[PDB]
Amino acid sequence: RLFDQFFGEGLFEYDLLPFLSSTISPYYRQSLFRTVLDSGISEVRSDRDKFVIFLDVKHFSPEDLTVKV
Amino acid sequence: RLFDQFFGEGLFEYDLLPFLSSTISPYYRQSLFRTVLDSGISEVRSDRDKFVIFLDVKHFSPEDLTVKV
Amino acid sequence: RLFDQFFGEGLFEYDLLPFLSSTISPYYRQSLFRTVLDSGISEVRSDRDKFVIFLDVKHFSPEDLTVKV
Amino acid sequence: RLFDQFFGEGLFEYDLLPFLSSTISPYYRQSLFRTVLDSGISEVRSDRDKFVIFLDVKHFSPEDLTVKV
Amino acid sequence: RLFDQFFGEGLFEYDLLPFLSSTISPYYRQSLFRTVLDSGISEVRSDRDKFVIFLDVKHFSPEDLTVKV
Amino acid sequence: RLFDQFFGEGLFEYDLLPFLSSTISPYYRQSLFRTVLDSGISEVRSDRDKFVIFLDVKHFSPEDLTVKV
Repeated sequence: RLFDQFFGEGLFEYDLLPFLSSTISPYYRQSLFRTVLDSGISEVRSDRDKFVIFLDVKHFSPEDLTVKV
Repeated sequence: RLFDQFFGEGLFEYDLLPFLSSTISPYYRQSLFRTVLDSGISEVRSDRDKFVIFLDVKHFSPEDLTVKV
Repeated sequence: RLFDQFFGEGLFEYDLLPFLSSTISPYYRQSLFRTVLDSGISEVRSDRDKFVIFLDVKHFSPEDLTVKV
Repeated sequence: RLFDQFFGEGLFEYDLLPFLSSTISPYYRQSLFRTVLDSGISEVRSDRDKFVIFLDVKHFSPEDLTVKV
Repeated sequence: RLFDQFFGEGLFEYDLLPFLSSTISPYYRQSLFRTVLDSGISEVRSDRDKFVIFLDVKHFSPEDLTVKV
Repeated sequence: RLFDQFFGEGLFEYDLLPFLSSTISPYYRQSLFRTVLDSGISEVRSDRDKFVIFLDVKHFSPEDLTVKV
């Protein structure tokens, strides 16, 4: 096995003999910009470029949670 | 196995003998811009380009959750 | 196996002997811009281009959930 | 197996002996802009282009869910 | 197997011996702009073009769901 | 197998011995603009074009669902 890229992700849940149970496993997935390149020969020639990435994130999420048993 | 790219994602749930159970596993998936390139020979010649990516995200989500047993 | 790209995604659910059970596994999938390129020979010649990507996302979703058992 | 692109997606549900069960697995799928290119020889020559992508998303979805057992 | 593109999607449901069961698996599919190109030789020559994509999405969907068992 | 594009989609449901069951699997399919091109030789020559795609989507769909068992 020569050059290669392997990404392993996800959820692996196993239940063998549930007599009385309640498994609650929501799976939220959000994948933003993803760039995957593969080439035998790659030759890139550039000039006075400009690459700009702007991240304005006003994340607003106050928390007042509570867990009881 | 030479050059190659493998992405592994998802959900893997197994139930073998549920007598009384309630599996709740919602699977939400959201994949934004995804660029996958493959080439034998890649030759790119550029000039004074401009690449701009603008992310204004006013995420508003207050939380008042509560879990009881 | 030479150059190649493999993407593995999805949901894999197995139930073997459900006597009394309730599997609730909604699968929501949303795939935005996806660009997949394949070429033997790729030669790109550019000039003073302009690439702009604008993401205004006023995500509004307050949460007041509660889970009971 | 030389150059090739494989995308694997979907839902895989198996039920072998349901005596009393209720599988609820809705499958919502939404695929936006998808561009797939294949070429033996690709030669692209450009000039001062302008590529613009504008994403105004006022996602409004407050949540007041509750799960009981 | 040389250059080739394979997309695998859909739903795969199997029921072998349902004695008393209720499988509810709606399959909603919505595929927007999809561009698939194939060429032996591709030569594109451009000038000061303008490509514009405008996404105004006022998604309005408050949620007040509830799941009981 | 040289260059070729394969798209696999749909629903695959199997029932082998239903004694008392109710499979509810609606299949809603909506395919918007789809462009598929094939050519031996493709030569495109352009000028200061303008390509515009406008997506005004006031999706209005509040949800008050509830699932019981």
